[PDB]
Amino acid sequence: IVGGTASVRGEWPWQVTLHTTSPTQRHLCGGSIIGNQWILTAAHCFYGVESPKILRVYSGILNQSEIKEDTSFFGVQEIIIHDQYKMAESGYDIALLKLETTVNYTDSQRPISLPSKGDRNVIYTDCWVTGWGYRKLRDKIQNTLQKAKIPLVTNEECQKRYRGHKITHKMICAGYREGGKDACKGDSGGPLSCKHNEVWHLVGITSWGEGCAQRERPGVYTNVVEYVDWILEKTQ
Ligand SMILES: O=C(O)Cc1ccc(NC(=O)[C@H](Cc2ccccc2)NC(=O)CCc2cc(Cl)ccc2-n2cnnn2)cc1
Repeated sequence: IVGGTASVRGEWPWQVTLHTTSPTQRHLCGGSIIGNQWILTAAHCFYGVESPKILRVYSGILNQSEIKEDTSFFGVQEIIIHDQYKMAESGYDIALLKLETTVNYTDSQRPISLPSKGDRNVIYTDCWVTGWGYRKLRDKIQNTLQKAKIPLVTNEECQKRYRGHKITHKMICAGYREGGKDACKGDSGGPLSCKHNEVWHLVGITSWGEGCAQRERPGVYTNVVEYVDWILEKTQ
């Protein structure tokens, strides 16, 4: 996250750090807890990933440095990628991880609700991107989960910013006209979380964008409400 501030323990308890262990252990992507055995993440995250056997899901982490040889983690039983996924920029950048066991929800690991049936109308004015990514292009993965408030922009404005890409209704765009705050390298797969009526909804998944927090170039996020039937199909 560029222009972001450190978060506190328990603040974004649906957030996960997904690690690879091949050829060495490191943060791969962010993720959101949506069910006791279910993580929602980005499809492009598994580009180099031979099978679910090398993946670890770490819940309840503020700082990446807490993850020791004995920090418990969740195994991944399955990686379900949307069947129309090709590259992130052309959409369908959505995947589910089935954990090998159920999450017991605590103050440090909770589910985030999907956008509600009946709220397709809603204008979300309180949206936040979280993660452990670079604070600029060319940087490193950050130790403390970061947070940053970012405004949604219309799909019409976003298309005018990316005239070389097809910006469709299954994408949602977020960023400041001036730049400054946005997701960056290492934040993909994580949530764009919006509070509506004091309930937090998983409105987008960090996907792609041109540069990190440049002016007139919003972040592009998988539009979660357009995939709720796909998620429910796969998670029932
Ligand atoms: O190895 C390391 O140093 C740590 C390390 C760990 C993860 C990553 N991740 C990435 O490069 C992934 C795309 C990607 C994910 C997984 C596999 C391949 C590509 N991209 C992102 O996370 C941010 C994408 C992104 C999303 C949004 Cl909404 C806006 C801007 C951007 N960026 C534009 N230029 N850079 N970022 C980078 C470095």
